[PDB]
Amino acid sequence: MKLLVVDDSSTMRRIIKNTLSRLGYEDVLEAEHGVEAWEKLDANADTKVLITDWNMPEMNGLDLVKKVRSDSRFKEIPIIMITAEGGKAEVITALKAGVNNYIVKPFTPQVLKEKLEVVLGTN
Ligand SMILES: [Mg+2]
Ligand SMILES: [Mg+2]
Repeated sequence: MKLLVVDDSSTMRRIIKNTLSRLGYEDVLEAEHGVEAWEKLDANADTKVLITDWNMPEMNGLDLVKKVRSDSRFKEIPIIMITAEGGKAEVITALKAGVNNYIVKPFTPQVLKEKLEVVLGTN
């Protein structure tokens, strides 16, 4: 279960990576921006799950998701968006783009653990 976690917040990347570790998901690659994330996916198509935010310079998460879904290798990759964009217009936009599970920031570490366990369980 190779995961890629994309967020331009260093503290958020830490929280997510620690939470995944608590759930037994130890094989985690990070990215700060969409460009870097895409490069990593394109070069490591064995990646199993994409976790991404929305707002960030160097390609945002909506465009990253669109790009992922248009690639023949990633038609079925699970995509979790974790974002402060809590409005339903934005949720709808992201789901149309190919996001499968939407988690809205902010959260305590315990809440994130509960919400990720809902989608990924433990490993
Ligand atoms: Mg962001
Ligand atoms: Mg936050």
